[PDB]
Amino acid sequence: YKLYIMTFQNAHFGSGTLDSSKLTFSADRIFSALVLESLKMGKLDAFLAEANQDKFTLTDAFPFQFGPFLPKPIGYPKHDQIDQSVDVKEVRRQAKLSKKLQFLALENVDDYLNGELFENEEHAVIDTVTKNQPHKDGNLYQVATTRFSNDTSLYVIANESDLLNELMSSLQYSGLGGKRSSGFGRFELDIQNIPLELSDRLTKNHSDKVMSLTTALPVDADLEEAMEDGHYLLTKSSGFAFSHATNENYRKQDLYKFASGSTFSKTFEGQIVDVRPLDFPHAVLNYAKPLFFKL
RNA sequence: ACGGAAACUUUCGUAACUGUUUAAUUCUGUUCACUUAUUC
Repeated sequence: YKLYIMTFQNAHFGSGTLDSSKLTFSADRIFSALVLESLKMGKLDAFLAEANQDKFTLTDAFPFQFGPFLPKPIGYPKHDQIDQSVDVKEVRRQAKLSKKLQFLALENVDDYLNGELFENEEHAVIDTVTKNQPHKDGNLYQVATTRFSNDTSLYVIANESDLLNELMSSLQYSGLGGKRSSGFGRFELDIQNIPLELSDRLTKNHSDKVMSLTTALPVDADLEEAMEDGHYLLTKSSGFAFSHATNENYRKQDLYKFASGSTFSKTFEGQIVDVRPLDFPHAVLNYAKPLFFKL
């Protein structure tokens, strides 16, 4: 509906452990950031009645290098396309190149299903930095960073309103993920109006071989009915909570969701799960609002 | 209500000791203040 192009430079997005880092990040990082900063501004109760309005949703961090990128379809293609049958060694060595691929181009969303295999474009390299502490037994730690290159940018698709544009205006000067108390999260928001005439297949009604993204999460009333005959991949996303009145900061429960680009068969619903381990004066919200692409 | 929050590759240390641009070498070899001339 409306994409928000933003580029990163020397950022950090861990996945499992603080020392490790990935080029992208899950969709729950953006939703858990605007709600945390809404209380500091003075409108936490205003955004609570907006996220639960069905039409309001968010997208994952997709690369943008002279064109929007989309994840590869999980399980596609099937066992029918061999792509130039020459030898069993040449066909087997090129099948892994598509497995290590991260995102596909906007113009290759239709040619990949017909029979085409190629190596993903080199977006950025994983670089790490070292730190220590002199007045504490000389201890040290290692953390990784993400330095984009070759004009590597990202974009998130949301809904146009007169309240969301002001909440994200301060996020570019406040950090986003990783070591926020250093400067690993500052970016620049490039606002736009017209997205693209091809990337308008986002629907949530009919079910014609759709594809769920942004880590799907089925509802209790529709789990196995949409899980049978599908392609998915279980991941992992958790960590310690961040509150201001606990004196302990309890651990959030595990929420093994899916991956960006899973192909099911029917249309889900999307709910908001509440993470309450012991007791908290507030409520740890979560995204869990997957979209669908016509493919 | 962000696998996050708290954190100096920091504290220490002359690129240093030693060693003549030195030894050898005449600004000298040839050269009339000269030629003509009554203090008558």
